[PDB]
Amino acid sequence: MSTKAIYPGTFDPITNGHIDIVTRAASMFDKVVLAIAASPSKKPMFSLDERIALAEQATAHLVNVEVIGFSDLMANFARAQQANILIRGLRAVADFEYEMQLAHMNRHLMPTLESVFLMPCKEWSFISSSLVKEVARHQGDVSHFLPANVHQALLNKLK
Amino acid sequence: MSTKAIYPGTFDPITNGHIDIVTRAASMFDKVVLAIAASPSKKPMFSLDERIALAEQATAHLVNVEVIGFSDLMANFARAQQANILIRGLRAVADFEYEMQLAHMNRHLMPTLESVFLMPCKEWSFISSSLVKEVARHQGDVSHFLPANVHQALLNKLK
Repeated sequence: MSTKAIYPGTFDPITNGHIDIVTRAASMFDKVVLAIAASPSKKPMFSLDERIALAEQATAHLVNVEVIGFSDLMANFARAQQANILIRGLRAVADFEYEMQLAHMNRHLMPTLESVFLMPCKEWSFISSSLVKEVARHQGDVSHFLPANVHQALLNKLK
Repeated sequence: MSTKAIYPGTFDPITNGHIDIVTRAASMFDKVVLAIAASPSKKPMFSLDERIALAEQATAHLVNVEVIGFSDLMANFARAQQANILIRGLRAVADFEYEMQLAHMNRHLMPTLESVFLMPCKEWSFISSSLVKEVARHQGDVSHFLPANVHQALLNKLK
């Protein structure tokens, strides 16, 4: 009943793994905002506008998904968006501790916000989006891991 | 716009941690079945009928939650119940690998079934049916961890 979720991340760039997560989120909640962090601590390969553009194209086929940049705490953005659900992808064990921490902090910041964890398809279990960049930087075939539009934009960035 | 989840487990017995998980599940999905495994491999302290009774009482305040026994694979029961969502409590990093395995198997058995992972409230982050029972078996105060009705039943089982 009127479920609204945010799916925050850097999405530098968005990968088939992300698409899978947001697709499955969009299948179980009424609305999903794919929230792109504006000022990440790490210098991203793509600008906020570029990242939004690529994500938009890659998720245009999802009716109930909307891309939006944000610069605040993901907890504050969720409050502004009147989201009661926070989507987090769970790839590996190492990340689990951090994700527990973040959920407990987010509970502290906004107790009505519910963190929800999804695992990726086996296909995308071992892709990193930093391993994808790194492989691409040193001239490898990453076509299987990215949406066509994203792959093109990445090829251009390495010239 | 329609969501039906199962939350499978042995629930021998149901704890505050379980109640917390199913409560949060019930807040974000239209219907939630608290599915109690009939014949766990291990011999449970309480019978299926007892485990149903205690869980019923302890979830009677949740309108859209229904307790049901099952004896098949959780993936088949989900198919029977027309569940598209499977709730898993994800407390320990140790259990994460197993949970990843299970979701991959459950995706094999029923591809339309979406595994969803929730982390407990900090308060219940360290409790298990097993450690509660063990403490209680050697005469310790477990009142904080169990619904009153469950606590009473457990005291009687050990006296």
